[PDB]
Amino acid sequence: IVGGYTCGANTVPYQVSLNSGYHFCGGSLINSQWVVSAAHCYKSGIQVRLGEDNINVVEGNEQFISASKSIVHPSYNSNTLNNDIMLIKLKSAASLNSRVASISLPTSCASAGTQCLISGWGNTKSSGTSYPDVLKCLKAPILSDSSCKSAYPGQITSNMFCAGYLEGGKDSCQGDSGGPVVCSGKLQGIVSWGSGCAQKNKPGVYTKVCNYVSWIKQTIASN
Ligand SMILES: COC(=O)[C@H](Cc1cccc(C(=N)N)c1)[C@@H](C)NC(=O)c1ccc(-c2cccc(CN)c2)cc1
Ligand SMILES: [Ca+2]
Repeated sequence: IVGGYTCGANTVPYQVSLNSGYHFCGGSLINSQWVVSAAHCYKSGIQVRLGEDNINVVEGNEQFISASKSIVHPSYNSNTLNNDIMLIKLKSAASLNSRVASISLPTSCASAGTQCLISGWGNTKSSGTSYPDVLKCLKAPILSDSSCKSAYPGQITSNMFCAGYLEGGKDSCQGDSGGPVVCSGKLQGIVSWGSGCAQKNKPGVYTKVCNYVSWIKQTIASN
Protein backbone atom coordinates (compact mmCIF):
# COMPACT_ATOMS: atom_id res chain seq x y z
CA ILE A 1 0.00 0.00 0.00
CA VAL A 2 1.47 3.37 -1.07
CA GLY A 3 0.28 6.46 0.87
CA GLY A 4 -1.77 4.49 3.40
CA TYR A 5 -1.75 4.15 7.18
CA THR A 6 -1.06 1.43 9.78
CA CYS A 7 -4.37 -0.39 10.23
CA GLY A 8 -3.89 -1.38 13.86
CA ALA A 9 -3.51 -5.02 14.95
CA ASN A 10 -6.40 -7.27 13.97
CA THR A 11 -8.66 -4.44 12.82
CA VAL A 12 -9.08 -6.17 9.43
CA PRO A 13 -9.91 -9.73 10.69
CA TYR A 14 -10.67 -11.25 7.28
CA GLN A 15 -7.24 -10.36 5.83
CA VAL A 16 -5.04 -13.34 5.03
CA SER A 17 -1.32 -13.57 4.20
CA LEU A 18 -0.29 -16.29 1.69
CA ASN A 19 3.11 -17.63 2.61
CA SER A 20 5.67 -19.94 1.00
CA GLY A 21 8.55 -19.09 3.36
CA TYR A 22 7.83 -15.37 2.84
CA HIS A 23 4.68 -13.27 2.21
CA PHE A 24 3.82 -13.20 -1.52
CA CYS A 25 0.09 -12.33 -1.77
CA GLY A 26 -2.97 -11.38 0.28
CA GLY A 27 -6.40 -13.01 0.44
CA SER A 28 -9.78 -12.77 2.18
CA LEU A 29 -11.42 -15.31 4.48
CA ILE A 30 -15.03 -15.80 3.32
CA ASN A 31 -15.97 -18.66 5.67
CA SER A 32 -14.11 -20.96 8.11
CA GLN A 33 -12.56 -23.13 5.39
CA TRP A 34 -12.29 -20.95 2.26
CA VAL A 35 -10.14 -18.02 1.12
CA VAL A 36 -10.58 -15.84 -2.00
CA SER A 37 -7.43 -14.48 -3.68
CA ALA A 38 -6.16 -13.64 -7.21
CA ALA A 39 -5.44 -16.36 -9.78
CA HIS A 40 -2.01 -14.88 -10.56
CA CYS A 41 -1.05 -15.56 -6.92
CA TYR A 42 -1.26 -19.30 -7.61
CA LYS A 43 1.63 -21.56 -6.68
CA SER A 44 1.98 -24.90 -4.92
CA GLY A 45 3.05 -25.08 -1.26
CA ILE A 46 0.79 -22.34 0.11
CA GLN A 47 0.44 -21.87 3.84
CA VAL A 48 -2.42 -19.53 4.78
CA ARG A 49 -1.64 -17.23 7.70
CA LEU A 50 -4.61 -15.83 9.58
CA GLY A 51 -4.79 -13.31 12.45
CA GLU A 52 -1.60 -11.58 11.36
CA ASP A 53 -0.36 -8.09 12.00
CA ASN A 54 3.45 -8.13 12.11
CA ILE A 55 4.24 -10.87 9.55
CA ASN A 56 7.79 -11.27 10.81
CA VAL A 57 7.13 -11.82 14.57
CA VAL A 58 4.85 -14.42 16.27
CA GLU A 59 2.77 -12.04 18.46
CA GLY A 60 -0.17 -14.27 19.37
CA ASN A 61 -3.54 -14.76 17.55
CA GLU A 62 -1.97 -16.32 14.44
CA GLN A 63 -3.33 -19.46 12.88
CA PHE A 64 -1.18 -21.14 10.22
CA ILE A 65 -3.13 -23.59 8.05
CA SER A 66 -2.02 -25.38 4.90
CA ALA A 67 -4.00 -25.00 1.71
CA SER A 68 -5.50 -28.39 0.73
CA LYS A 69 -6.41 -27.18 -2.78
CA SER A 70 -6.33 -24.01 -4.87
CA ILE A 71 -8.91 -23.56 -7.63
CA VAL A 72 -7.86 -21.01 -10.25
CA HIS A 73 -10.88 -19.78 -12.31
CA PRO A 74 -10.98 -22.07 -15.46
CA SER A 75 -11.16 -19.01 -17.74
CA TYR A 76 -8.30 -17.03 -16.19
CA ASN A 77 -6.08 -15.53 -18.90
CA SER A 78 -2.58 -14.57 -17.77
CA ASN A 79 -1.99 -12.22 -20.69
CA THR A 80 -5.03 -10.03 -20.06
CA LEU A 81 -5.51 -10.89 -16.36
CA ASN A 82 -9.20 -11.40 -17.08
CA ASN A 83 -10.94 -13.60 -14.43
CA ASP A 84 -8.18 -13.04 -11.92
CA ILE A 85 -9.74 -14.90 -9.01
CA MET A 86 -8.81 -18.09 -7.14
CA LEU A 87 -10.42 -20.01 -4.27
CA ILE A 88 -8.27 -21.77 -1.64
CA LYS A 89 -9.70 -24.51 0.58
CA LEU A 90 -8.00 -24.86 3.98
CA LYS A 91 -6.84 -28.26 5.21
CA SER A 92 -8.62 -27.54 8.50
CA ALA A 93 -11.28 -25.00 9.41
CA ALA A 94 -10.05 -21.82 11.05
CA SER A 95 -11.09 -20.91 14.60
CA LEU A 96 -13.22 -17.82 14.17
CA ASN A 97 -13.11 -15.22 16.88
CA SER A 98 -12.82 -11.43 17.18
CA ARG A 99 -9.40 -11.38 15.52
CA VAL A 100 -10.12 -13.92 12.77
CA ALA A 101 -13.45 -13.43 10.99
CA SER A 102 -14.96 -13.85 7.53
CA ILE A 103 -16.18 -11.09 5.19
CA SER A 104 -19.49 -11.26 3.28
CA LEU A 105 -19.80 -11.66 -0.44
CA PRO A 106 -21.79 -8.88 -2.22
CA THR A 107 -25.45 -9.14 -3.10
CA SER A 108 -25.05 -6.50 -5.81
CA CYS A 109 -22.24 -4.59 -7.51
CA ALA A 110 -21.03 -1.28 -6.04
CA SER A 111 -21.49 2.12 -7.72
CA ALA A 112 -18.83 4.60 -8.79
CA GLY A 113 -17.99 6.84 -5.80
CA THR A 114 -18.41 4.08 -3.20
CA GLN A 115 -15.68 4.32 -0.59
CA CYS A 116 -13.73 1.13 0.08
CA LEU A 117 -10.95 -0.16 2.35
CA ILE A 118 -7.95 -1.83 0.73
CA SER A 119 -5.28 -3.51 2.84
CA GLY A 120 -2.08 -5.55 2.57
CA TRP A 121 1.62 -6.04 3.27
CA GLY A 122 2.79 -4.97 -0.20
CA ASN A 123 5.28 -2.32 -1.25
CA THR A 124 4.86 1.13 0.30
CA LYS A 125 6.96 2.92 -2.36
CA SER A 126 6.05 3.94 -5.89
CA SER A 127 9.71 4.39 -6.81
CA GLY A 128 11.78 1.70 -5.02
CA THR A 129 10.87 -1.21 -2.70
CA SER A 130 10.00 -1.00 0.96
CA TYR A 131 7.92 -3.78 2.48
CA PRO A 132 6.17 -3.16 5.86
CA ASP A 133 6.15 -5.49 8.85
CA VAL A 134 2.61 -4.56 9.86
CA LEU A 135 -0.62 -4.37 7.86
CA LYS A 136 -1.27 -1.13 5.96
CA CYS A 137 -4.68 0.27 5.02
CA LEU A 138 -6.03 2.67 2.41
CA LYS A 139 -9.45 4.22 1.85
CA ALA A 140 -10.15 4.66 -1.86
CA PRO A 141 -13.26 5.33 -4.01
CA ILE A 142 -14.47 3.20 -6.95
CA LEU A 143 -13.96 5.26 -10.13
CA SER A 144 -16.46 5.53 -12.99
CA ASP A 145 -16.06 3.02 -15.82
CA SER A 146 -15.45 5.82 -18.33
CA SER A 147 -12.49 7.17 -16.34
CA CYS A 148 -11.15 3.64 -15.86
CA LYS A 149 -11.29 2.86 -19.60
CA SER A 150 -9.75 6.26 -20.43
CA ALA A 151 -6.80 5.44 -18.20
CA TYR A 152 -6.29 1.96 -19.62
CA PRO A 153 -7.66 1.91 -23.22
CA GLY A 154 -8.39 -1.62 -24.44
CA GLN A 155 -7.28 -3.35 -21.19
CA ILE A 156 -10.37 -3.17 -18.94
CA THR A 157 -12.83 -6.07 -19.23
CA SER A 158 -16.31 -6.24 -17.68
CA ASN A 159 -14.75 -8.26 -14.85
CA MET A 160 -12.58 -5.34 -13.70
CA PHE A 161 -13.05 -1.97 -12.07
CA CYS A 162 -10.71 0.90 -11.14
CA ALA A 163 -10.39 2.35 -7.63
CA GLY A 164 -8.01 4.98 -6.30
CA TYR A 165 -6.77 8.47 -7.05
CA LEU A 166 -5.93 9.90 -10.47
CA GLU A 167 -3.62 12.49 -8.92
CA GLY A 168 -1.34 9.64 -7.83
CA GLY A 169 0.33 9.12 -4.43
CA LYS A 170 -2.13 6.59 -2.96
CA ASP A 171 -2.58 3.06 -4.35
CA SER A 172 -2.16 -0.67 -3.72
CA CYS A 173 1.07 -2.19 -5.12
CA GLN A 174 2.96 -5.49 -5.62
CA GLY A 175 2.55 -7.78 -2.61
CA ASP A 176 -0.98 -6.49 -2.01
CA SER A 177 -2.25 -8.69 -4.88
CA GLY A 178 -5.06 -11.08 -4.01
CA GLY A 179 -6.11 -8.97 -1.05
CA PRO A 180 -9.48 -7.37 -0.16
CA VAL A 181 -11.36 -4.33 -1.38
CA VAL A 182 -14.26 -4.04 1.09
CA CYS A 183 -17.03 -1.53 0.53
CA SER A 184 -19.94 -1.22 2.97
CA GLY A 185 -19.06 -4.47 4.75
CA LYS A 186 -18.94 -6.50 1.51
CA LEU A 187 -15.99 -7.91 -0.46
CA GLN A 188 -16.33 -6.10 -3.80
CA GLY A 189 -12.81 -6.43 -5.19
CA ILE A 190 -9.55 -8.34 -5.26
CA VAL A 191 -6.24 -6.45 -5.77
CA SER A 192 -5.15 -7.44 -9.29
CA TRP A 193 -2.94 -4.99 -11.24
CA GLY A 194 -2.08 -1.48 -12.29
CA SER A 195 0.65 0.24 -14.27
CA GLY A 196 3.37 0.78 -11.67
CA CYS A 197 1.98 2.00 -8.31
CA ALA A 198 0.45 5.35 -7.33
CA GLN A 199 1.30 6.96 -10.67
CA LYS A 200 -0.80 9.90 -11.95
CA ASN A 201 -3.74 8.84 -14.16
CA LYS A 202 -2.93 5.13 -13.67
CA PRO A 203 -5.28 3.87 -10.88
CA GLY A 204 -5.44 0.37 -9.42
CA VAL A 205 -7.47 -2.28 -11.26
CA TYR A 206 -9.43 -4.83 -9.30
CA THR A 207 -11.29 -8.06 -10.02
CA LYS A 208 -15.04 -7.36 -9.83
CA VAL A 209 -16.24 -9.95 -7.30
CA CYS A 210 -19.98 -9.33 -7.80
CA ASN A 211 -19.65 -11.00 -11.23
CA TYR A 212 -18.41 -14.18 -9.55
CA VAL A 213 -20.73 -14.80 -6.60
CA SER A 214 -22.67 -17.69 -8.15
CA TRP A 215 -19.39 -19.27 -9.43
CA ILE A 216 -17.92 -19.05 -5.90
CA LYS A 217 -21.02 -20.54 -4.32
CA GLN A 218 -21.37 -23.39 -6.81
CA THR A 219 -17.67 -24.25 -6.62
CA ILE A 220 -17.57 -24.29 -2.80
CA ALA A 221 -20.73 -26.40 -2.74
CA SER A 222 -19.16 -29.09 -4.92
CA ASN A 223 -15.78 -29.16 -3.17
C1 LIG B 1 5.51 -1.43 -9.17
O1 LIG B 1 4.49 -1.88 -10.06
C2 LIG B 1 3.62 -2.94 -9.65
O2 LIG B 1 3.62 -3.38 -8.54
C3 LIG B 1 2.73 -3.45 -10.80
C4 LIG B 1 1.77 -4.56 -10.32
C5 LIG B 1 0.72 -4.16 -9.32
C6 LIG B 1 0.31 -5.09 -8.37
C7 LIG B 1 -0.72 -4.81 -7.48
C8 LIG B 1 -1.35 -3.57 -7.51
C9 LIG B 1 -0.94 -2.61 -8.43
C10 LIG B 1 -1.59 -1.28 -8.44
N1 LIG B 1 -0.96 -0.25 -9.02
N2 LIG B 1 -2.78 -1.10 -7.90
C11 LIG B 1 0.09 -2.91 -9.33
C12 LIG B 1 3.66 -3.95 -11.94
C13 LIG B 1 4.52 -5.15 -11.52
N3 LIG B 1 2.86 -4.32 -13.10
C14 LIG B 1 2.57 -3.45 -14.10
O3 LIG B 1 3.08 -2.35 -14.17
C15 LIG B 1 1.60 -3.94 -15.10
C16 LIG B 1 0.71 -4.98 -14.81
C17 LIG B 1 -0.21 -5.42 -15.75
C18 LIG B 1 -0.28 -4.86 -17.01
C19 LIG B 1 -1.25 -5.39 -18.02
C20 LIG B 1 -2.53 -5.76 -17.65
C21 LIG B 1 -3.44 -6.26 -18.56
C22 LIG B 1 -3.08 -6.41 -19.89
C23 LIG B 1 -1.79 -6.06 -20.28
C24 LIG B 1 -1.36 -6.28 -21.70
N4 LIG B 1 -0.64 -7.55 -21.84
C25 LIG B 1 -0.89 -5.55 -19.34
C26 LIG B 1 0.60 -3.82 -17.31
C27 LIG B 1 1.53 -3.37 -16.37
CA1 LIG C 1 2.85 -12.37 13.30
